[PDB]
Amino acid sequence: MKVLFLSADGFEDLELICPLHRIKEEGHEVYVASFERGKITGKHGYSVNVDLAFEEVGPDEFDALVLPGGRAPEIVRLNEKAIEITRKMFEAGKPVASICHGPQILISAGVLKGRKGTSTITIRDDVVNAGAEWVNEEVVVDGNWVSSRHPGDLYAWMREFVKLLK
Amino acid sequence: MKVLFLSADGFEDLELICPLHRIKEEGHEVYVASFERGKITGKHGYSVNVDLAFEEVGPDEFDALVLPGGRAPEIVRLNEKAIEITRKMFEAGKPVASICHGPQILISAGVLKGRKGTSTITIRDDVVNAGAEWVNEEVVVDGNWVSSRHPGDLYAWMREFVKLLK
Repeated sequence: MKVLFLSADGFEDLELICPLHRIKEEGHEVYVASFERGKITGKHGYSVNVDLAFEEVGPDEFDALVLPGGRAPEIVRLNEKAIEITRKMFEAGKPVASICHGPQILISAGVLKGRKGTSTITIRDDVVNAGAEWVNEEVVVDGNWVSSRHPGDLYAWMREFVKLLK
Repeated sequence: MKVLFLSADGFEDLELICPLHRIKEEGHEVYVASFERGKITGKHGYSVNVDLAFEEVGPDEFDALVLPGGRAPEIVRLNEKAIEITRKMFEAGKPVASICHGPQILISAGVLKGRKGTSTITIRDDVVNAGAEWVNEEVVVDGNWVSSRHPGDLYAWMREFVKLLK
């Protein structure tokens, strides 16, 4: 599969980089999209190469989607193409993994009504106002949506998400 | 398996944390050992809890060993118990994974003569002086010793190491 990651400066470093490696380890291809090609820098200073700008990504081009956290989702959610990609992939049933603030992008995509998941508790009320049930668990699997809260959940997040990537 | 990680302050954050989560994802138990219980802080500022002091670890207690990099190997290698643990486990044929500066601990354990592996190139000459053949590869498998160089190698390093945990 081809797995797309949406991020930007201020990403939570472990939440982007550890899944990039975990998913490539399985033999999938991984791609990072952001506002522009170049590099993006995480909260803790690691640099990651951006393969594609959002405008270059087709809403049907990739097979699965990963939404890391940090401060990046708060700006990614403003890009209309990023949220269009997210909406189309989520509504099509493609595997979508989110952690921490990642669901801000799903909120802006308008896809959470009647869904169930988790996030950092600091945006619980926003997830609930987007129409989802929020629960406090290390990982939630709601159909195609696999969600976790914070970096300490990474092992459980990827344990469940990699099952959807087969 | 119970998998032991030896580290200390100044560890390369991704080289400790991503494998901790990868191995826990498999359902294995993971343990971080260092000079003392408490927290250790990486070069990039992530904090990891130390489960055991080196003195609490039996040289035969764990099933596999991980030696992350950063500045931590340079101090771990001074601790007699850490070196004794590493020597016993490595000589017993138990899976040992190293990355970056990790092999400084193996050098000090006296176990590298006639072995083959990689590391950060900045310690190639010391690996050679310890009696090993040094090669520049994203991952090397020499019997029980799985070695890599830098964080960019994580996916390949773990792909090969997890095979030995099966």
